[PDB]
Amino acid sequence: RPTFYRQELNKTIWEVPERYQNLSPVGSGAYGSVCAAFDTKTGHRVAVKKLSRPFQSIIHAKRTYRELRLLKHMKHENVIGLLDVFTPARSLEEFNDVYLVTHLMGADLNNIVKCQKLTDDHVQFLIYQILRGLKYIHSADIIHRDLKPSNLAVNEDCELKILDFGLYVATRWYRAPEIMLNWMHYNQTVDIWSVGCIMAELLTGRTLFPGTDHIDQLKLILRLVGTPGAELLKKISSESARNYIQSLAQMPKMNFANVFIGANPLAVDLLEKMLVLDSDKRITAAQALAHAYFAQYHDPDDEPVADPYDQSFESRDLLIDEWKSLTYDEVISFVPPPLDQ
Ligand SMILES: CC[C@H](C)NC(=O)[C@H](CCC1CCCCC1)NC(=O)c1ccc(CNC(=O)c2cnn(-c3ccccc3)c2N)cc1
Repeated sequence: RPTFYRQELNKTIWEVPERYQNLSPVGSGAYGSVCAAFDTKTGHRVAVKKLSRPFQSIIHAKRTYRELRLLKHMKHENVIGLLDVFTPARSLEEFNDVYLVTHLMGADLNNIVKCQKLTDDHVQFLIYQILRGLKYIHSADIIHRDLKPSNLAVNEDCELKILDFGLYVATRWYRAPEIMLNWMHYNQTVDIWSVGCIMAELLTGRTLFPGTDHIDQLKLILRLVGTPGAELLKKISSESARNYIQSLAQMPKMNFANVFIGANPLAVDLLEKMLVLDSDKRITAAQALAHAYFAQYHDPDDEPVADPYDQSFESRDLLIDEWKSLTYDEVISFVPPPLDQ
């Protein structure tokens, strides 16, 4: 066990190993309660997040467990990973705080489309890395669900990582129509819809579907992709949804070349394959990586899948102290990653 030290920051108590020095709050609450720090073990900048009230209820306790499990699992260049997890408690009885250490990333993509007017080459590379990280998450049967520009972080070298900072830019604007309305018939390709919205915004500098609510959101969507045909109506089990959709005045699918005018036609084509209404026909991450738009970057020998992830906990109903103990176990069993770089 290392030696900890204590300080107070922006109305919060922080007790951390001496290893971590020069804590400095970042993002004014936008990221959580998170400090930039200096890691004396590596000489690298890192980010340290202290979870807020991790075991206050059964639901917080379970979220805490889930976040820890997911973070310990992710080992891929384009997915956030865990450098360290610690608590100052010496025993389960004392266990009340969880700190998570990750790389400190440079900026989000909201703060890069909001700034730059992105080049086609930069778009290729950024979307390539999203898709590469998604192939990996998807292969472990993990669905992101909340993909949007503020959940993507990039460095000065344009190396990208997928993350989720949790609860300016609304989730609904990137959310797949099938998990907007009903929530039964969806797959991993809800994330691909989101990548299509993101890519469009990087190309044009404009939120593709900036709806004010779920109804307005759907309307903006149908204007581009057209109202569902009879083949897709057949697969809608929600009576109210089906009534709603068929109640609307029918709209043609737009030709995306007439919308994304002047874009690389390989970009346009890929967008037609991502932004399809029927989730059974939407391109997967794995398929999209092989799309000719990523010719400069695709390497089918360097797009790894994940080890399987034991998600069985998600269907369990346990007490706070049980979720707590399980999280304690995962803290104790943590093996830090290899440092060499
Ligand atoms: C919404 C639920 C909870 C809250 N989510 C999770 O469970 C996931 C892990 C799960 C995983 C994430 C990616 C794939 C999908 C699932 N959890 C994290 O992703 C997660 C966990 C911990 C952190 C800690 N790091 C930072 O805060 C950080 C890093 N870079 N910067 C930085 C700084 C300036 C400019 C730009 C960036 C930060 N502020 C960061 C993300």
